[PDB]
Amino acid sequence: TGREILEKLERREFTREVLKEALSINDRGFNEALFKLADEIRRKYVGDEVHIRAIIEFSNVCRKNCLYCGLRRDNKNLKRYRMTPEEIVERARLAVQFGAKTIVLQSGEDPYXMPDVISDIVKEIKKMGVAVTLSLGEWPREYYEKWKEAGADRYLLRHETANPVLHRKLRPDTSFENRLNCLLTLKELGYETGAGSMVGLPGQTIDDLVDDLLFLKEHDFDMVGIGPFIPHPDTPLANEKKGDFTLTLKMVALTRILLPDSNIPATTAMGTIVPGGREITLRCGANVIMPNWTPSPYRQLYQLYPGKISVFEKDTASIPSVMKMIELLGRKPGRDWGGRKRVFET
Ligand SMILES: C[C@H](CCC(=O)NCCC[N+](C)(C)CCCS(=O)(=O)[O-])[C@H]1CC[C@H]2[C@@H]3[C@H](O)C[C@@H]4C[C@H](O)CC[C@]4(C)[C@H]3C[C@H](O)[C@]12C
Ligand SMILES: C[C@H](CCC(=O)NCCC[N+](C)(C)CCCS(=O)(=O)[O-])[C@H]1CC[C@H]2[C@@H]3[C@H](O)C[C@@H]4C[C@H](O)CC[C@]4(C)[C@H]3C[C@H](O)[C@]12C
Ligand SMILES: Nc1ncnc2c1ncn2[C@@H]1O[C@H](C[Se]C[C@H](N)C(=O)O)[C@@H](O)[C@H]1O
Ligand code: MET
Ligand code: SF4
Ligand SMILES: [Cl-]
Ligand SMILES: [Cl-]
Repeated sequence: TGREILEKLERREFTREVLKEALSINDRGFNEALFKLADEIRRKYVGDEVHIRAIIEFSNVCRKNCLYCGLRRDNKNLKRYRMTPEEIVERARLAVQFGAKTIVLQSGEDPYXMPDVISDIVKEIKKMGVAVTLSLGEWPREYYEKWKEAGADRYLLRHETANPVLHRKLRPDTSFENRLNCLLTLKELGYETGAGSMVGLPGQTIDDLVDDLLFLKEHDFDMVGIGPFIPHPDTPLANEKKGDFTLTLKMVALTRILLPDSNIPATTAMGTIVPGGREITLRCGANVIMPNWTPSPYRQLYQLYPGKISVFEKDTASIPSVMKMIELLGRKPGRDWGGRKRVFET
């Protein structure tokens, strides 16, 4: 019954059958209790601080062709852009002036920058006394090594799906094995490492979602980014169903229960499929928010999926808006870089 699943989650009996049953029960009472449990674990382990990561999406050029993504190379109905190094550095400086304590640099897999222009940008931003997170895709070990020597602190590389068959179908340039090898290299090089997955991919099953949770737990990732699949009209998956908000929220809540000391964002995709979805997610296990800091006129050209919020407002609105959010939630802004603070247990 739901009570018995909750009890097993509370005593840390994280078996495959317990996770499947949590994801399969659709009862409102059960779901609300699950969300309350995750919220309480979050508060006890990571407290009330919500860490702000300012994201600059500096290029929408990509060499890969992932079937879900609006930036895929085969999409000709997109104006491509690249920010200059100076633009990136100065836009980072503006975010630090606005109180950001981590800068995230994200792009398509755009060969132009790689590896040396990224290194040069990283060194300049590190002088500002903030954490730097990279989210640039799959590259050789040597590139990751260079970026770590340049001063990068963290790397986000969602595993997308832990089903190797599904992974290869959706990401035909590469494989799950390659994705995992990148994540293991990043861990070995001393990055704080983020993984995570989409929920509601075409062909993805409940057992696949269980395998995503067990994967995350196995590798003890420092950050876990989860959101729904949202179909993009200029992709092969244009006519597929969007991922379910509630199911995706349950994946966030279980991630917190499994990895109680991790850093878990309330992703912009969650706020795209449901109005107020980030705020809900911050009350169901999440403790990080990533306001968009990409400048106009580029911001509106980086749409992995459609409907992305934060496009019509001034490009400096997002940091103040998340600071208001944090206050109205009865939470506090992060006081330091918000690195992982491990609580060793049994
Ligand atoms: C805000 C709404 C509706 C509350 C409501 O409107 N309930 C009636 C009035 C109650 N009051 C005490 C204000 C007055 C009672 C006297 S009265 O005379 O009105 O009957 C309630 C109903 C269900 C609640 C969520 C669930 O828990 C799951 C989850 C637990 C986490 O931990 C925090 C996040 C989350 C999503 C919760 C948020 C919020 O909390 C919800 C939406
Ligand atoms: C950038 C400009 C010009 C001056 C400047 O270049 N200022 C650098 C500050 C650098 N820090 C953020 C590291 C200071 C931390 C001080 S603190 O005492 O908060 O630790 C300054 C002048 C007024 C400042 C805003 C207001 O204040 C209100 C508000 C406070 C929140 O809090 C952060 C967000 C917000 C919107 C502020 C953003 C930014 O900052 C503004 C625009
Ligand atoms: N089509 C679509 N739907 C949702 N999520 C997508 C899609 N394409 C790519 N992605 C995901 O974005 C991450 C990068 Se971080 C995303 C932000 N946190 C956000 O929510 O906007 C990719 O790794 C992929 O999972
Ligand atoms: C824009 S998608 C996120 C960054 C990188 N292209 C990746 O797929 O991991
Ligand atoms: S998900 Fe990342 S690698 Fe794949 S097409 Fe989009 S931008 Fe390129
Ligand atoms: Cl980060
Ligand atoms: Cl993320």
